Amino acid sequence: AQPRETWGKKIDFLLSVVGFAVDLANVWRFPYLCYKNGGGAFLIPYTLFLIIAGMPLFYMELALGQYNREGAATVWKICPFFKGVGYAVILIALYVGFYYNVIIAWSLYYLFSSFTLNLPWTDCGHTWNSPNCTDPKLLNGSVLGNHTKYSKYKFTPAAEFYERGVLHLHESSGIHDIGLPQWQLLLCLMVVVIVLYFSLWKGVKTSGKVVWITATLPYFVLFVLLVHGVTLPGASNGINAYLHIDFYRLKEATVWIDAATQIFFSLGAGFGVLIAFASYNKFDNNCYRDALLTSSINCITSFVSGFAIFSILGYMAHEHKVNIEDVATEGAGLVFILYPEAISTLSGSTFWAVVFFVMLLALGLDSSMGGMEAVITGLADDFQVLKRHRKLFTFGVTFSTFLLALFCITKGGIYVLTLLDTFAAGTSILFAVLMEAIGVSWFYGVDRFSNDIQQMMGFRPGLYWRLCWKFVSPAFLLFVVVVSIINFKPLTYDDYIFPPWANWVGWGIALSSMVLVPIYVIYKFLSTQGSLWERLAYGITPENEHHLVAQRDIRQFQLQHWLAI
Amino acid sequence: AQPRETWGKKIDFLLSVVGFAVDLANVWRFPYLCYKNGGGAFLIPYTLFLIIAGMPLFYMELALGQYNREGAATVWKICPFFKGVGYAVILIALYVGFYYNVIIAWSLYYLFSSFTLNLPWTDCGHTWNSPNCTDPKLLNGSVLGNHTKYSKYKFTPAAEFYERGVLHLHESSGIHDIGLPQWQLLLCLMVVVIVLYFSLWKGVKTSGKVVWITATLPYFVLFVLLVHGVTLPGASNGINAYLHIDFYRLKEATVWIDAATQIFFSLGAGFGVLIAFASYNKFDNNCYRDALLTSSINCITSFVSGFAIFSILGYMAHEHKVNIEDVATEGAGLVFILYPEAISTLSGSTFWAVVFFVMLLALGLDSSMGGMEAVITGLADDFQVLKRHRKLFTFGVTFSTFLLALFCITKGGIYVLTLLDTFAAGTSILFAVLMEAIGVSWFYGVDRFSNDIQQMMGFRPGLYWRLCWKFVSPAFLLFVVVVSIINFKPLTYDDYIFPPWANWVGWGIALSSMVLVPIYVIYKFLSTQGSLWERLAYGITPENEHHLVAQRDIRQFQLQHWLAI
Ligand SMILES: CN(C)CCC=C1c2ccccc2CCc2ccccc21
Ligand SMILES: [Cl-]
Ligand code: NA
Repeated sequence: AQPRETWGKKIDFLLSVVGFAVDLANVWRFPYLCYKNGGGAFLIPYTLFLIIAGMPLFYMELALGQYNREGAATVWKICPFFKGVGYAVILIALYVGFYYNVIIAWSLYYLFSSFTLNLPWTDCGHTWNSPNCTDPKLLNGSVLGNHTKYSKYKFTPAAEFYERGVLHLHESSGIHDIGLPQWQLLLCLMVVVIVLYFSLWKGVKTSGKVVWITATLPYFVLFVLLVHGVTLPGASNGINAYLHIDFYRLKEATVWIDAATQIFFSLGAGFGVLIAFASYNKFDNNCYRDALLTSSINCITSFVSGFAIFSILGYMAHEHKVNIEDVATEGAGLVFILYPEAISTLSGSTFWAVVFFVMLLALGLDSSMGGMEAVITGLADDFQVLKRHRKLFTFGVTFSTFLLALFCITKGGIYVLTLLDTFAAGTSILFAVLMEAIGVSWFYGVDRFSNDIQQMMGFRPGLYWRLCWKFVSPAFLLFVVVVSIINFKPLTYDDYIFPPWANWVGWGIALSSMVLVPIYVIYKFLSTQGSLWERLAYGITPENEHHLVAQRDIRQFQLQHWLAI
Repeated sequence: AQPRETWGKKIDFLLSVVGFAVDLANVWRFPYLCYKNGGGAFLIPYTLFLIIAGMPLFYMELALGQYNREGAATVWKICPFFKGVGYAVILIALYVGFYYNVIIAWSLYYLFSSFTLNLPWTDCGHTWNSPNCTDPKLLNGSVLGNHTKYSKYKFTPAAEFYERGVLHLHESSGIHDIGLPQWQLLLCLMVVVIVLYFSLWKGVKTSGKVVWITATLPYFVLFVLLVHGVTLPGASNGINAYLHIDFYRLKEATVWIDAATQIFFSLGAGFGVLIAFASYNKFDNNCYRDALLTSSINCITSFVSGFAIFSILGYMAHEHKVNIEDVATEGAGLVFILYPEAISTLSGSTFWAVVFFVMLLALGLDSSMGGMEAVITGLADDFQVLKRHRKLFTFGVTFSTFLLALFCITKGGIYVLTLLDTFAAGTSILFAVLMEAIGVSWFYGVDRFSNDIQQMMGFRPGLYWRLCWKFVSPAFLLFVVVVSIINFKPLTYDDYIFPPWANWVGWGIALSSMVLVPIYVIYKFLSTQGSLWERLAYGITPENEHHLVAQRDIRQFQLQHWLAI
C-alpha cells in the first residue's frame, strides 16, 4: 500500500547515526574498569574490538539493512531460521531505553536545579539536597582534618545532591526494599516520554530534525572541559595516571566484556537501530565510508571523554585530600559526581552547567528515540496492522516504557538500573550479535552478501572485511560469550551487595531474550508441513527462493557454499 | 460466522449460576451478619431485599442476555451510550480476579498441609508455622484464664499459622514494604490458574462439566458438617443464638443497610457474569423460574451453612468455656482461623480438614471461572478477532491475572488484597449496577424489556416486576451507593493503619472503572457526526432502529416513554 518512507536529507542519516552513537558521555566509565597493574585496560581492548569487530559488524548491519530494506526482525527473511534475534534485539533496545529514560530524567532534574544562581553543589547546607549531617565536609570551603575514611568521597555536595537529593537512595535499603517512586522523578519521566512521543509519532523526518537540532554542538562541551582540564595547574596529575604509557604492563589479555558492551552501545550493534536506520536509507550509499567515519568519531569521542574524566579526577585528587581511585562513584552516576564539581570551579558555573545538562538531555533523548524508533520499525514491519496504526503503537510503547521504568526511578531504583543494564545489555547483545554473525556469514553466506554489496555499489569488500565477517568476528563473539558465562562475578554496587536471587532474576531476564532464537527455530520446524529435508531447506533458504526447495536445489547443503569465502 | 456454542443441558446452566451465586461470601459473612443484626430479625429485611431488590435484578440479566445473546460489554446495542458500563463490569471483574484467586490459593495450601495425621495447627512449634520466641500459648491444657476475646487473639496456633506460616506477615510492615512473593503460594496460584485455563479454554462445554463436580460437592460437605455438628456438645447454644428472634433492631444503622449489601454481594446480580451465562442458552428457555430457583438455592444454602458455622462456633465456645459472642468472627478468621482450630479438636480431624478445604476450593473455583468467563465473553463479542483465538486469549487473561496477583501473595499482600476488594468491588460494581439499571429501565424502557420476555417465553411479566425494575431497583442501588459514599471509613486492618496515600490510590482504582461511562459517552458523542440532536439520538436508540432516526422518529424524546411502566 504505502511506499517505503525515506529520509529527507542524506546528511540527516549521518547525523542520526552519531546522535544515537553519542553515549560515551555517561556509559564511558574508565575508572570503573580502570587498571590495577596493566596500565591500558579500557583503551587497548576498546580499540582492538572496534577494529576487529566494531567496523565489520557496523558495515555488515548497514549493508544488510540497506539491501533488504526491512526491519531488524524482517531482515531475517533471508534466513527465517535465525529470526528470533530480531525479537531479541528489539527486547534489548526496549530494556535499554527502560533505564536510559531514567538517565534522561536525572539530566532533566539537574538542568532544572541548575537554574538557581547558587548551585546546589557549592555549599554543605540544605541547598535542595539531603545531607546526613554526619560529615558536612566542604572540599575547599573550610579547613578539615586529613582523614581518608577508606579514601571514600560520598559526602561532597555533588554526591549528597546526587544520591540523596535526586535519587533518595538513603530511604531504600536495597533491591529487596525499593520503596516508592519519587514524584519529581515521576514528573521528569513523564516529560521525557511525552517529548519522545511527540518526536516519534510523526515519522522518521521529525526524528531527523530532532537529532539535527539537539546534536548540533555536543562536542563543544567536551572540548571546553578538556581545555579547562589541562590548562589548570593541578589537574595534570590524574591525566598523567590516565595516559600510562606501558607497553609491557599486562593485567588482562585484551579480553573484556564491558569493552564489547561499550563498543556495541556506541556503534549500535545488537540493538537493531543500525538496520532500522539503514532501511529508510537510499539504495546507493557508501556504507563503508560511513562506518569508518562513525568508528573514527566514536574513538575520538571516547578518547576525549576519558581525557576529561581523568582530568577532573586529578583535579579532585589535587584540590582535595583523598586519592583519585576512590574520589568518585564508579557506576551509572559517575558524570553526575564529576562534572558539577568541575563546573563549580570554572567561571560562570550556572551557564556552563546549564549547557552541559542541555547536552546530556539532547544526547539521551536522541539515543532513546533511536532505540524506540528501531523497536517500532521492527514491530511494524513484522505486523502491518502496527505499521498502519503508528500513533497508537507508539503511544502504547511509550506508556509501557514509562510504566516499566518506575522500578528504576524509585528510592532504590539505581540498583535495578545497574542490574538490568549489566545483565540484559551484556548477555543479550553478546548472544544476539553472535547469532547474527553466524546467520549472515555461515547460513546466509559471505559470498552472497558480498555479491549483494557489489550489486548495491561498485566497490566490493576485500579479503579483510569478509574474513572478519566469517572467521574473526564470530569466533571473537563466541569467545567473549564463553568468558562472560564462565568468568561471572555477582552483581554489586560500590558498597551494596545483592542477594543471590537478584543474580537469578538478571539471568532470567537475559535468557528471556536469549531463548528467542531457538524458540523461533522450533516454531519454523514445526510449522512447515514436510519431511526433514524440506523443513531444513525452508529453514535456511530465503523466502523469495523457496520455490527452489521444490526443485531440490539448495546451496547450503553442498560444502562448496560453506567453504567459499 | 459460525453460531456461538450453547449449553448442552439446562442443568449445566442452572448448576453454573448456582455455583456462581454460592461462594465463600455465603459462609463467613452471612451467619455473622445474621447474628449481629438481631439474630433472626435479620431475615425480615434480607428476604425483603431478596424479593424487591435482589430478585428483579436477577431476572433483568437472564432476560437481557438471552434475548440479546451477547457479552457483558456488547449487549449494550439497544443503547450505545451505556456500553461503557459494559466495559467497567469487565475491568471490575479483573480487579476482583486478582485477589480472589489468592483466597483460592489459601484453600489449596491448607489442603496439602491437611494430608498429614498431625495437622500444622494442632500444637505450638515450628510445624510449618513461624513461631514467636515466647509469645504463643497452647489452646488446650491451660486453665490460667483469658482477658481478651478469642476472635482477635493472634497468639493461637491456628491464627499464628495462618498469618506467619502462610501469609508471612510477621516479616512485613505494610504496603510500603510488601516483600517478595511466597513461592509456596506462587505454586498454588499457578495450579489454580492452570485449572482455570484448562476449564475455560474450550468454551462453556468444559466449564459446564467441571461445574457438575465443583457445584455439587460443597452441598454434601455442608450436609455432613451439619449432621456431625448437631451431635457436638455445645452446638445447641449456638443454634439458639443464631435463630434468636429479636425484633428490637429497628435502626437503619447496620440492620437495614447490611442485609441490602449482603443480598447484593451474595446473589451476584449486575456483575456481568449473568449476562455471559445467559448468552449461551436457548431462546425458548424460561428465565423466570431459573432466576427464582437460583435466588432460592443461594438463600437456602446460606441459611443452612449458617447452621454448621454456628454449631462449630458453639462447640468451640463450649470447649473454650467462653460465650458465643467472643468466638464470633467473619471472613478469613472464620474459615481459616476458627474452623480448622475447631476441626483440630474433633475425631478423625484429617477427613474433616480435607473435606472443609475442598469445599472452600469448590466454592471459589466456580466464582473465579464465572468472573473470568464474563471478561472472556465481553472481550470476544466486542473484538471479533478474539472469538477465533480463544485458547490463546484465555491463556493471556490467565497469565495477566497471575502476574497482577503477585502483589497479594507476597509477605504483605493481605493489605493490597483488602484495598482492592473493598474499593474496587464495592464502589465500582455499585456504580456499574446503578448505571445498568438506569440504562435498562429508563433509557431503553421496561415495556420493551417486557415485550422481549413475552416474545421469548410467551408470557409478559406483571406490573410488580416492572415496578421493581423501573423504580425500586434504581432507588435501592442509589441508596446503597449514597450510604457507601457517606459511611466510607478510612482503610484499616486489625492493628495496622493504612497510610493517607492508600485511600487515594484505592479511590483511583475504584474510579478507573466508574469513569469509563462518561468517557465512553464523550467518545460516542464525538465519534458520531451530525448535529447535537442527531448525535444524541444515535446513543439512546438501538443499532437496529437507527433508520427511524433518519425518519425523525425517536421514542426517547416523548413523554410517553418516560411515563410508561
Ligand atoms: C460470588 N458472586 C456473588 C460473585 C463473586 C465473584 C466475583 C468474581 C470472582 C472472581 C473473579 C471475578 C469476579 C467478578 C465478579 C465480582 C464482582 C464483585 C464482587 C465479586 C465478584
Ligand atoms: Cl447471601
Ligand atoms: Na461456587
